[PDB]
Amino acid sequence: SADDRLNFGDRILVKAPGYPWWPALLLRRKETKDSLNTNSSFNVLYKVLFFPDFNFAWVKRNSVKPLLDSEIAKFLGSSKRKSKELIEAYEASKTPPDLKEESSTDLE
Repeated sequence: SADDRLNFGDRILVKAPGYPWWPALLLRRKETKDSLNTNSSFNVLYKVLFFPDFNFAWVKRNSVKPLLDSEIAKFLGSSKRKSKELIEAYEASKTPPDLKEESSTDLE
C-alpha cells in the first residue's frame, strides 16, 4: 500500500526491445507461474498499450516507470532533444480518453 501509482488505464513508461523508454498505457496486471506449485519461479508482467501505433507489450514492472501528465507534456515540450517518432509517441499518449473509460465487464 505504498508507492502505488500503476493501475488500469494509467499512462506508464516502458523500455522497448532495442529502443529507449516508450510511452505506453497500463491495461491489466497478468501473472503467470510454472504451473500450480507457487514455489519455483514467478513471471509477472504489465500489459500496456503503445502509441501512436495501437500496439502493446508484456514486461515486468522493472522495465516500466510511472508516467504523469506534466512529465508527458514536458517530454514533448523538450526543446533540446526531440524526435518526430518520439514526439508523436508522447503526443499519442497525451490523450488519456484514447484508452481511458474502457468499461465492459462480461459479454452479451
